[PDB]
Amino acid sequence: AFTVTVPKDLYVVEYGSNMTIECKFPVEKQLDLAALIVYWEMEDKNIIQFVHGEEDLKVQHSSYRQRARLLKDQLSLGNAALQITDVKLQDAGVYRCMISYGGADYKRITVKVNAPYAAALEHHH
Amino acid sequence: AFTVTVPKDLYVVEYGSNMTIECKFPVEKQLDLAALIVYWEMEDKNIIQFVHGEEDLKVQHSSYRQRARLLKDQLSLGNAALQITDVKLQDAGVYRCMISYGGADYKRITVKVNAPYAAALEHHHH
Ligand SMILES: COc1cc(CN[C@@H](CO)C(=O)O)nc(Nc2cccc(-c3ccccc3)c2C)n1
Repeated sequence: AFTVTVPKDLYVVEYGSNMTIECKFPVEKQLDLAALIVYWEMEDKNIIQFVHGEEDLKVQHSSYRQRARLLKDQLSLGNAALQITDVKLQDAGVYRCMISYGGADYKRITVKVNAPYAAALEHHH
Repeated sequence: AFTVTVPKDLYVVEYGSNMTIECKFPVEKQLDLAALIVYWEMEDKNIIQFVHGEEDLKVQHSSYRQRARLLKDQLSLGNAALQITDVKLQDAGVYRCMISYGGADYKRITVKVNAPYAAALEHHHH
């Protein structure tokens, strides 16, 4: 059936860097964008909502606005790729990509963020 | 748009009893049973996978085998109802109902499990 595949289940990124996380779905010939549904979330916090042919930024979290973008060019090739710029300590956790394209499946990705003492002290408050 | 509806966000059930948790999805005409996908989960642990008309328990956690079943009759009016037999202290947590039927949505449900001392002390060890 329809199964989403993740090439890498764990990402290790440095503080302030940019990370692009990848999950893949099977594409037959072209993209019926009127049926593609991509939901990117981490810890019950929406990052990006792809419904119809565009993004639904009505539920995107503020912490991920101006930092999160799904590579629309890669959706043709069946790669729902989410990019987060300036990864911070709070971007560590379990991410979930849910894709609906005829079928439906989801896969989880765990992100670990290394950081220097200064940035870590900031998270400790 | 397509929205999943939960009549109850919190369940309070007794140890050893039977519990049925309900999430609801809108059906206008009939079932595209080739397009209905129902995922019942608890804390990144699959409970039930309803794809193409039947259940695919191939990813079901061992803790739920022989106890979890999706009520196929309630699918008539958009009721994806999950029943757990022998609710245990380990069955407490955040459940997730994920449905794809002409769109996609999911909602979370929290289950609290009361239990007598004997079952709790036994669960507190091992
Ligand atoms: C939390 O909100 C939203 C919103 C949306 C879409 N946005 C609109 C659509 O109409 C809205 O429903 O609001 N999809 C999602 N999850 C999602 C996305 C894709 C597939 C699946 C899925 C379904 C069955 C099995 C496995 C995965 C799921 C759960 N979650």
